Amino acid sequence: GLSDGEWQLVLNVWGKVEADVAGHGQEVLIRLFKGHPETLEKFDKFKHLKSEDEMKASEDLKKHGNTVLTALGGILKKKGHHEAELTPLAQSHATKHKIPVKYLEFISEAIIQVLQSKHPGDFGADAQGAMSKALELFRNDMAAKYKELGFQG
Ligand code: HEM
Repeated sequence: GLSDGEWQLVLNVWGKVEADVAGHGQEVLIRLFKGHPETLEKFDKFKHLKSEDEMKASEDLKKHGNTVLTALGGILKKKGHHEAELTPLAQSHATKHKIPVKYLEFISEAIIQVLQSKHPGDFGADAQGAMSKALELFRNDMAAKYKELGFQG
């Protein structure tokens, strides 16, 4: 997994995110969308946004983003022991939202791109690998539940 040190780099870069969840959330969504338009399609709720400007205006985009990052935040802090937490999430996304794991991959990227854009100073070579490792662990586990739930294999 992640060493204890790796988990500390992660918990650390994450306390930056917690001083502003809604704004970090909002920018990760914008980037994912601007970046994988198709992922945009998954949200009824947001298909109708046609420009960055539009995404940036959306109260509800900003709120969905808080929610996404509040939920990851809660997983991250279990530092690995996030079975109880990952479950509801893999259930909902596998079966209701129908999110492919590739998408999880896109978001991970979106998330890392925001931390680099915003915390270049706190998000060095080490914070970088800590973080991406924590996120592949998360995808990998998501992935696992899918397989079992009997999904995208
Ligand atoms: C770090 C990755 C993610 C986290 C922590 C996350 C978290 C959440 C949470 C907490 C909810 C609300 C509760 C629930 O339905 O279980 C939700 C809903 C949803 N998620 Fe995600 N999600 C992630 C990635 C994605 C991705 C990549 C997509 C698809 C592009 C996605 C699509 C959706 C949709 C369509 C909804 C329903 C929102 C609505 O329309 O009310 N999520 N997600």
